[PDB]
Amino acid sequence: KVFGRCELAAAMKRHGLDNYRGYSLGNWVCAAKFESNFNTQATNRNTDGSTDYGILQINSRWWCNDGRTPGSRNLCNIPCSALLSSDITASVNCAKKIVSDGNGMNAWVAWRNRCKGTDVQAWIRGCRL
Ligand SMILES: [Cl-]
Ligand SMILES: [Cl-]
Ligand SMILES: [Cl-]
Ligand SMILES: [Cl-]
Ligand SMILES: [Cl-]
Ligand SMILES: [Cl-]
Ligand SMILES: [Cl-]
Ligand code: NA
Repeated sequence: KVFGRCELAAAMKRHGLDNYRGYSLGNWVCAAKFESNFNTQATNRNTDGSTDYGILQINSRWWCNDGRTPGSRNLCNIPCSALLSSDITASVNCAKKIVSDGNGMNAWVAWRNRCKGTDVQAWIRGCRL
């Protein structure tokens, strides 16, 4: 599913990400924009042989199981495929564990490089929330 900007903001809010670990909704919408362009079915293979899954490009090295990432963990306890669902619950539940891990939203490299420090509230401007 390719979410609209405001549609994803609302879903993220409903799923408890708004100010989760102090990160405002615009931060999460911005990270989803640049990670996946709002497409839940986004996948991208990394050089280390792990793969990034879903709206927030959650990686199989630590977070989910895809069966093809040697030495990897599955700390979200989910198949990586659950991260591609039109329903974002699995992705949000996993992102909450990731943003809790110590480095906050820096764990999403596109967030650090493209969202961090910017006017992230722009990402929710206009939206009925
Ligand atoms: Cl957009
Ligand atoms: Cl915001
Ligand atoms: Cl594996
Ligand atoms: Cl494969
Ligand atoms: Cl594990
Ligand atoms: Cl699995
Ligand atoms: Cl933090
Ligand atoms: Na894994």
